[PDB]
Amino acid sequence: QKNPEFGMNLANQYIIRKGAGLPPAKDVKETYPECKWRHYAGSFGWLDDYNVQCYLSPSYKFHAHSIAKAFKAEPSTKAGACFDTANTDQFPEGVPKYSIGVPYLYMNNLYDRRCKVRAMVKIPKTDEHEEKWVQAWVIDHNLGNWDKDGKENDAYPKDGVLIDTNMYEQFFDKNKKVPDYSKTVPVEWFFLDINTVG
Amino acid sequence: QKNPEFGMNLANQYIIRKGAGLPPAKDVKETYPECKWRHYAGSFGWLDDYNVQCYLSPSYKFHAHSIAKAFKAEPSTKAGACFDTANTDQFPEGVPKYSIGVPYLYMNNLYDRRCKVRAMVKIPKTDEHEEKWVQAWVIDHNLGNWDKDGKENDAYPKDGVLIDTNMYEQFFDKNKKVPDYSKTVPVEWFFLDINTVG
Repeated sequence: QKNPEFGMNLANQYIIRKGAGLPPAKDVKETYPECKWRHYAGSFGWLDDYNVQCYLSPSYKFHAHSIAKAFKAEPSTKAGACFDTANTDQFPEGVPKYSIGVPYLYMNNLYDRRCKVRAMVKIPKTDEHEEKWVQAWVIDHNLGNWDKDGKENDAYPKDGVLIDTNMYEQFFDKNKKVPDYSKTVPVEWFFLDINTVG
Repeated sequence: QKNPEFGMNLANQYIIRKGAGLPPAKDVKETYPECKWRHYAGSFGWLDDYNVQCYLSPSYKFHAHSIAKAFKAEPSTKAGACFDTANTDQFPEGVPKYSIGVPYLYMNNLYDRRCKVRAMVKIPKTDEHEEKWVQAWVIDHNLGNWDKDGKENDAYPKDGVLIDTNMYEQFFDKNKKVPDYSKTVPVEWFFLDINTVG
Protein backbone atom coordinates (compact mmCIF):
# COMPACT_ATOMS: atom_id res chain seq x y z
CA GLN A 1 0.00 0.00 0.00
CA LYS A 2 1.51 3.31 -1.09
CA ASN A 3 1.42 5.78 1.83
CA PRO A 4 0.89 8.72 1.26
CA GLU A 5 -1.04 7.67 -1.78
CA PHE A 6 -0.08 10.89 -3.61
CA GLY A 7 2.64 13.49 -3.29
CA MET A 8 5.66 13.83 -0.99
CA ASN A 9 6.22 11.89 2.25
CA LEU A 10 5.54 14.76 4.67
CA ALA A 11 6.57 12.87 7.81
CA ASN A 12 10.07 12.23 6.40
CA GLN A 13 10.34 15.89 5.49
CA TYR A 14 10.00 16.68 9.18
CA ILE A 15 11.81 13.70 10.70
CA ILE A 16 14.69 13.29 8.25
CA ARG A 17 14.94 16.78 6.74
CA LYS A 18 14.01 18.76 9.92
CA GLY A 19 11.13 20.61 8.24
CA ALA A 20 13.30 22.31 5.59
CA GLY A 21 11.75 23.60 2.38
CA LEU A 22 8.27 24.11 3.90
CA PRO A 23 6.22 27.36 4.19
CA PRO A 24 6.26 29.37 7.44
CA ALA A 25 3.60 27.72 9.60
CA LYS A 26 0.58 29.73 10.75
CA ASP A 27 -1.53 28.94 13.84
CA VAL A 28 -4.67 26.81 13.28
CA LYS A 29 -6.74 29.35 15.22
CA GLU A 30 -6.48 31.53 12.11
CA THR A 31 -8.37 29.00 9.93
CA TYR A 32 -11.74 29.55 11.67
CA PRO A 33 -12.02 32.80 13.65
CA GLU A 34 -15.70 32.24 14.44
CA CYS A 35 -15.16 28.75 15.83
CA LYS A 36 -15.58 29.66 19.53
CA TRP A 37 -16.43 28.06 22.88
CA ARG A 38 -20.11 29.00 23.20
CA HIS A 39 -23.22 28.10 25.17
CA TYR A 40 -26.30 26.78 23.38
CA ALA A 41 -29.28 24.67 24.46
CA GLY A 42 -27.90 23.95 27.90
CA SER A 43 -24.37 22.94 26.84
CA PHE A 44 -21.04 24.53 26.16
CA GLY A 45 -19.46 23.45 22.88
CA TRP A 46 -17.36 24.51 19.88
CA LEU A 47 -19.89 26.47 17.81
CA ASP A 48 -19.61 28.97 14.98
CA ASP A 49 -21.46 32.29 14.61
CA TYR A 50 -24.65 30.52 13.45
CA ASN A 51 -24.47 28.02 16.36
CA VAL A 52 -23.35 25.18 14.10
CA GLN A 53 -20.86 22.79 15.67
CA CYS A 54 -17.34 23.36 14.37
CA TYR A 55 -13.89 21.84 14.85
CA LEU A 56 -10.39 22.63 13.60
CA SER A 57 -8.09 20.76 11.19
CA PRO A 58 -4.46 21.65 12.05
CA SER A 59 -2.09 20.72 9.23
CA TYR A 60 1.58 21.30 8.42
CA LYS A 61 0.55 24.78 7.26
CA PHE A 62 -1.62 25.55 10.35
CA HIS A 63 -0.13 24.14 13.56
CA ALA A 64 -2.00 23.81 16.85
CA HIS A 65 -0.40 25.30 19.99
CA SER A 66 -2.01 23.43 22.91
CA ILE A 67 -1.60 23.02 26.67
CA ALA A 68 -1.03 19.29 27.29
CA LYS A 69 -1.26 16.91 30.24
CA ALA A 70 0.42 13.52 30.39
CA PHE A 71 -1.48 10.26 30.08
CA LYS A 72 -0.56 6.65 30.28
CA ALA A 73 -0.85 5.33 26.72
CA GLU A 74 -1.19 1.58 27.28
CA PRO A 75 -4.68 1.66 28.92
CA SER A 76 -6.05 3.67 25.93
CA THR A 77 -5.08 0.74 23.67
CA LYS A 78 -7.46 -1.45 25.67
CA ALA A 79 -10.32 0.95 26.51
CA GLY A 80 -11.50 4.47 25.73
CA ALA A 81 -12.91 6.29 22.73
CA CYS A 82 -10.62 4.87 20.01
CA PHE A 83 -9.38 1.42 20.92
CA ASP A 84 -12.08 -0.48 18.99
CA THR A 85 -11.93 1.74 15.90
CA ALA A 86 -10.85 -0.31 12.87
CA ASN A 87 -7.05 -0.30 12.47
CA THR A 88 -5.80 2.15 9.80
CA ASP A 89 -2.81 1.78 7.50
CA GLN A 90 0.48 1.28 9.41
CA PHE A 91 -1.30 1.55 12.77
CA PRO A 92 0.98 -0.24 15.32
CA GLU A 93 0.29 -3.44 17.11
CA GLY A 94 0.81 -2.93 20.80
CA VAL A 95 1.40 0.58 22.15
CA PRO A 96 2.44 3.28 19.63
CA LYS A 97 5.86 4.76 20.29
CA TYR A 98 4.23 8.21 20.52
CA SER A 99 0.53 8.60 21.45
CA ILE A 100 -1.79 11.59 21.91
CA GLY A 101 -5.40 12.18 22.85
CA VAL A 102 -7.49 14.99 21.41
CA PRO A 103 -10.62 16.92 22.50
CA TYR A 104 -13.76 18.25 20.76
CA LEU A 105 -11.90 21.30 19.39
CA TYR A 106 -10.32 18.89 16.88
CA MET A 107 -12.98 16.23 16.11
CA ASN A 108 -16.68 15.40 15.71
CA ASN A 109 -17.46 12.40 17.91
CA LEU A 110 -20.17 11.04 15.61
CA TYR A 111 -18.75 11.41 12.09
CA ASP A 112 -15.11 12.60 12.17
CA ARG A 113 -13.60 11.03 15.26
CA ARG A 114 -9.97 11.00 14.09
CA CYS A 115 -9.25 7.80 16.04
CA LYS A 116 -6.02 6.03 15.00
CA VAL A 117 -4.82 8.83 12.70
CA ARG A 118 -1.31 10.25 12.54
CA ALA A 119 -0.15 13.50 14.10
CA MET A 120 3.23 15.24 14.01
CA VAL A 121 4.38 16.54 17.42
CA LYS A 122 7.35 18.89 18.02
CA ILE A 123 9.54 18.14 21.04
CA PRO A 124 11.67 21.25 21.63
CA LYS A 125 15.39 21.13 22.31
CA THR A 126 16.52 20.21 25.77
CA ASP A 127 19.93 19.56 27.24
CA GLU A 128 19.31 15.86 26.39
CA HIS A 129 18.33 16.07 22.72
CA GLU A 130 17.96 18.34 19.72
CA GLU A 131 14.52 19.61 18.82
CA LYS A 132 12.74 16.89 16.92
CA TRP A 133 9.41 16.21 15.28
CA VAL A 134 7.89 12.81 15.98
CA GLN A 135 5.05 10.93 14.31
CA ALA A 136 2.44 10.12 16.95
CA TRP A 137 -0.94 8.36 16.81
CA VAL A 138 -4.31 9.54 18.20
CA ILE A 139 -5.42 6.73 20.55
CA ASP A 140 -8.08 8.41 22.68
CA HIS A 141 -10.30 11.47 23.12
CA ASN A 142 -10.01 13.73 26.14
CA LEU A 143 -11.83 16.67 27.74
CA GLY A 144 -8.93 19.11 27.90
CA ASN A 145 -10.94 21.72 29.83
CA TRP A 146 -8.01 23.08 31.86
CA ASP A 147 -6.35 26.49 32.08
CA LYS A 148 -2.65 27.14 31.51
CA ASP A 149 -1.81 25.73 34.99
CA GLY A 150 -3.92 22.59 34.59
CA LYS A 151 -6.92 23.65 36.67
CA GLU A 152 -10.04 21.99 35.20
CA ASN A 153 -13.51 23.50 35.16
CA ASP A 154 -16.68 22.26 33.43
CA ALA A 155 -17.19 25.69 31.80
CA TYR A 156 -13.65 25.92 30.39
CA PRO A 157 -12.96 25.41 26.67
CA LYS A 158 -12.28 21.77 25.70
CA ASP A 159 -8.99 22.52 23.89
CA GLY A 160 -6.16 20.81 25.86
CA VAL A 161 -4.53 17.60 24.52
CA LEU A 162 -2.91 14.50 26.12
CA ILE A 163 0.62 13.25 25.34
CA ASP A 164 1.96 9.95 26.60
CA THR A 165 4.07 9.96 29.78
CA ASN A 166 7.31 8.93 28.02
CA MET A 167 6.96 11.77 25.47
CA TYR A 168 6.00 14.18 28.24
CA GLU A 169 9.27 13.67 30.16
CA GLN A 170 11.22 14.38 26.90
CA PHE A 171 9.97 17.99 27.10
CA PHE A 172 12.16 18.64 30.16
CA ASP A 173 15.85 19.03 30.81
CA LYS A 174 17.79 16.27 32.60
CA ASN A 175 17.34 17.83 36.02
CA LYS A 176 13.82 19.21 35.49
CA LYS A 177 11.82 16.00 35.11
CA VAL A 178 8.29 15.87 36.55
CA PRO A 179 7.78 12.36 37.92
CA ASP A 180 4.22 12.99 39.06
CA TYR A 181 3.14 14.72 35.81
CA SER A 182 1.83 17.67 37.82
CA LYS A 183 2.92 20.36 35.29
CA THR A 184 1.20 21.15 32.02
CA VAL A 185 3.47 21.46 28.96
CA PRO A 186 2.83 23.46 25.77
CA VAL A 187 2.76 21.24 22.66
CA GLU A 188 2.90 22.26 18.99
CA TRP A 189 1.37 19.62 16.71
CA PHE A 190 -0.79 19.00 13.63
CA PHE A 191 -2.53 16.16 11.81
CA LEU A 192 -0.07 14.56 9.42
CA ASP A 193 -2.55 13.53 6.73
CA ILE A 194 -5.18 16.31 6.97
CA ASN A 195 -4.46 19.16 4.52
CA THR A 196 -7.70 20.92 3.73
CA VAL A 197 -7.13 24.65 4.41
CA GLY A 198 -5.04 27.02 2.32
CA GLN B 1 -27.78 10.00 21.34
CA LYS B 2 -28.05 13.74 20.71
CA ASN B 3 -27.36 14.50 17.03
CA PRO B 4 -25.87 17.00 16.34
CA GLU B 5 -24.10 16.74 19.66
CA PHE B 6 -23.81 20.53 19.91
CA GLY B 7 -25.57 23.45 18.34
CA MET B 8 -28.47 23.83 15.94
CA ASN B 9 -29.98 21.16 13.67
CA LEU B 10 -28.46 22.32 10.37
CA ALA B 11 -30.21 19.71 8.17
CA ASN B 12 -33.64 20.94 9.29
CA GLN B 13 -32.66 24.54 8.55
CA TYR B 14 -32.16 23.48 4.91
CA ILE B 15 -34.88 20.83 4.57
CA ILE B 16 -37.66 22.57 6.44
CA ARG B 17 -36.67 26.25 6.32
CA LYS B 18 -34.93 26.23 2.90
CA GLY B 19 -31.65 27.56 4.23
CA ALA B 20 -33.19 30.84 5.47
CA GLY B 21 -31.12 33.00 7.80
CA LEU B 22 -27.84 31.35 6.87
CA PRO B 23 -25.01 33.35 5.19
CA PRO B 24 -24.95 33.44 1.37
CA ALA B 25 -22.90 30.47 0.26
CA LYS B 26 -19.33 30.71 -1.05
CA ASP B 27 -17.47 28.14 -3.16
CA VAL B 28 -15.28 25.54 -1.43
CA LYS B 29 -12.58 26.17 -4.08
CA GLU B 30 -11.86 29.50 -2.28
CA THR B 31 -10.90 27.62 0.89
CA TYR B 32 -7.77 26.07 -0.75
CA PRO B 33 -6.62 27.87 -3.93
CA GLU B 34 -3.34 25.90 -4.12
CA CYS B 35 -5.11 22.52 -3.96
CA LYS B 36 -4.78 21.57 -7.64
CA TRP B 37 -4.68 18.57 -9.96
CA ARG B 38 -0.91 18.06 -10.30
CA HIS B 39 1.56 15.40 -11.46
CA TYR B 40 4.12 13.95 -9.03
CA ALA B 41 6.25 10.76 -8.97
CA GLY B 42 4.42 9.20 -11.90
CA SER B 43 0.83 9.95 -10.82
CA PHE B 44 -1.74 12.70 -11.05
CA GLY B 45 -3.32 13.70 -7.77
CA TRP B 46 -4.76 16.53 -5.72
CA LEU B 47 -1.61 18.24 -4.45
CA ASP B 48 -0.81 21.59 -2.92
CA ASP B 49 2.04 23.99 -3.77
CA TYR B 50 4.53 21.84 -1.80
CA ASN B 51 3.41 18.58 -3.46
CA VAL B 52 1.53 17.47 -0.31
CA GLN B 53 -1.73 15.60 -0.91
CA CYS B 54 -4.77 17.81 -0.21
CA TYR B 55 -8.58 17.50 -0.27
CA LEU B 56 -11.51 19.88 0.26
CA SER B 57 -14.04 20.12 3.10
CA PRO B 58 -17.22 21.75 1.69
CA SER B 59 -19.59 22.94 4.42
CA TYR B 60 -22.81 24.93 4.59
CA LYS B 61 -20.66 28.10 4.25
CA PHE B 62 -18.54 26.74 1.37
CA HIS B 63 -20.54 24.64 -1.06
CA ALA B 64 -19.05 22.27 -3.66
CA HIS B 65 -20.22 22.72 -7.28
CA SER B 66 -19.60 19.42 -9.06
CA ILE B 67 -20.47 17.63 -12.31
CA ALA B 68 -22.37 14.42 -11.44
CA LYS B 69 -23.13 11.14 -13.15
CA ALA B 70 -25.84 8.69 -12.05
CA PHE B 71 -25.04 5.49 -10.16
CA LYS B 72 -27.04 2.58 -8.81
CA ALA B 73 -27.06 2.94 -5.01
CA GLU B 74 -28.04 -0.56 -3.95
CA PRO B 75 -24.89 -2.36 -5.24
CA SER B 76 -22.75 0.12 -3.24
CA THR B 77 -24.49 -1.07 -0.04
CA LYS B 78 -23.11 -4.53 -0.71
CA ALA B 79 -19.62 -3.86 -2.21
CA GLY B 80 -17.35 -0.92 -3.00
CA ALA B 81 -15.24 1.46 -0.95
CA CYS B 82 -17.64 2.07 1.96
CA PHE B 83 -20.12 -0.78 2.48
CA ASP B 84 -18.02 -2.43 5.21
CA THR B 85 -17.17 0.78 7.09
CA ALA B 86 -18.68 0.74 10.60
CA ASN B 87 -22.21 2.16 10.61
CA THR B 88 -22.38 5.71 11.93
CA ASP B 89 -25.14 7.38 13.91
CA GLN B 90 -28.52 7.21 12.12
CA PHE B 91 -26.99 5.48 9.10
CA PRO B 92 -29.88 3.60 7.41
CA GLU B 93 -30.25 -0.11 7.22
CA GLY B 94 -30.76 -1.10 3.62
CA VAL B 95 -30.51 1.55 0.90
CA PRO B 96 -30.43 5.27 1.92
CA LYS B 97 -33.20 7.41 0.50
CA TYR B 98 -30.54 9.67 -1.13
CA SER B 99 -26.99 8.42 -1.86
CA ILE B 100 -23.83 9.90 -3.36
CA GLY B 101 -20.28 8.83 -4.10
CA VAL B 102 -17.27 11.13 -3.87
CA PRO B 103 -13.77 11.28 -5.42
CA TYR B 104 -10.25 12.06 -4.11
CA LEU B 105 -10.90 15.84 -4.32
CA TYR B 106 -13.00 15.33 -1.16
CA MET B 107 -11.38 12.53 0.86
CA ASN B 108 -8.16 10.75 1.83
CA ASN B 109 -8.57 7.05 1.18
CA LEU B 110 -6.28 5.92 4.01
CA TYR B 111 -7.27 8.15 6.91
CA ASP B 112 -10.29 10.39 6.13
CA ARG B 113 -12.45 8.32 3.83
CA ARG B 114 -15.80 10.01 4.64
CA CYS B 115 -17.70 6.74 4.21
CA LYS B 116 -21.25 6.73 5.64
CA VAL B 117 -21.23 10.47 6.35
CA ARG B 118 -24.06 12.90 5.65
CA ALA B 119 -24.17 15.42 2.79
CA MET B 120 -26.79 18.00 1.86
CA VAL B 121 -27.53 18.01 -1.89
CA LYS B 122 -29.56 20.62 -3.76
CA ILE B 123 -32.08 19.30 -6.30
CA PRO B 124 -32.99 22.12 -8.72
CA LYS B 125 -36.48 23.31 -9.59
CA THR B 126 -38.05 21.42 -12.50
CA ASP B 127 -41.55 21.39 -13.91
CA GLU B 128 -42.29 18.56 -11.44
CA HIS B 129 -41.17 20.05 -8.13
CA GLU B 130 -39.72 23.05 -6.38
CA GLU B 131 -36.04 23.46 -5.58
CA LYS B 132 -35.23 21.45 -2.47
CA TRP B 133 -32.30 20.40 -0.29
CA VAL B 134 -32.12 16.70 0.69
CA GLN B 135 -29.96 14.89 3.22
CA ALA B 136 -27.91 12.19 1.47
CA TRP B 137 -25.32 9.61 2.62
CA VAL B 138 -21.89 8.91 1.10
CA ILE B 139 -21.93 5.19 0.28
CA ASP B 140 -19.01 4.87 -2.15
CA HIS B 141 -15.96 6.49 -3.70
CA ASN B 142 -15.71 7.17 -7.40
CA LEU B 143 -13.15 8.32 -9.94
CA GLY B 144 -14.96 11.36 -11.34
CA ASN B 145 -12.31 12.09 -14.02
CA TRP B 146 -14.72 13.42 -16.62
CA ASP B 147 -15.05 16.84 -18.20
CA LYS B 148 -18.26 18.82 -17.91
CA ASP B 149 -19.94 16.68 -20.61
CA GLY B 150 -18.99 13.30 -19.12
CA LYS B 151 -15.98 12.39 -21.30
CA GLU B 152 -13.54 10.45 -19.11
CA ASN B 153 -9.74 10.47 -19.30
CA ASP B 154 -7.02 9.04 -17.09
CA ALA B 155 -5.32 12.48 -16.92
CA TYR B 156 -8.47 14.50 -16.03
CA PRO B 157 -9.02 15.90 -12.50
CA LYS B 158 -10.74 13.44 -10.21
CA ASP B 159 -13.51 15.87 -9.15
CA GLY B 160 -16.89 14.55 -10.41
CA VAL B 161 -19.40 12.95 -8.00
CA LEU B 162 -22.07 10.24 -8.28
CA ILE B 163 -25.74 10.70 -7.33
CA ASP B 164 -28.25 7.87 -7.22
CA THR B 165 -30.54 7.15 -10.17
CA ASN B 166 -33.68 8.38 -8.42
CA MET B 167 -32.13 11.75 -7.50
CA TYR B 168 -30.72 11.96 -11.02
CA GLU B 169 -34.12 11.76 -12.71
CA GLN B 170 -35.33 14.53 -10.38
CA PHE B 171 -32.88 16.90 -12.11
CA PHE B 172 -34.98 16.72 -15.30
CA ASP B 173 -38.42 17.94 -16.38
CA LYS B 174 -41.30 15.44 -16.74
CA ASN B 175 -40.68 14.87 -20.45
CA LYS B 176 -36.91 15.32 -20.50
CA LYS B 177 -35.73 12.24 -18.59
CA VAL B 178 -32.51 10.58 -19.78
CA PRO B 179 -33.11 6.80 -19.62
CA ASP B 180 -29.63 5.87 -20.77
CA TYR B 181 -28.01 8.06 -18.06
CA SER B 182 -25.64 9.60 -20.58
CA LYS B 183 -26.09 13.24 -19.54
CA THR B 184 -24.13 14.77 -16.65
CA VAL B 185 -25.78 17.26 -14.31
CA PRO B 186 -24.27 20.08 -12.21
CA VAL B 187 -24.82 19.43 -8.51
CA GLU B 188 -24.34 21.75 -5.54
CA TRP B 189 -23.67 20.01 -2.23
CA PHE B 190 -21.71 20.06 1.00
CA PHE B 191 -20.87 17.88 3.98
CA LEU B 192 -23.58 18.28 6.61
CA ASP B 193 -21.37 17.68 9.66
CA ILE B 194 -17.97 19.05 8.52
CA ASN B 195 -17.49 22.72 9.47
CA THR B 196 -13.77 23.38 9.77
CA VAL B 197 -13.08 26.52 7.67
CA GLY B 198 -14.25 30.10 8.22
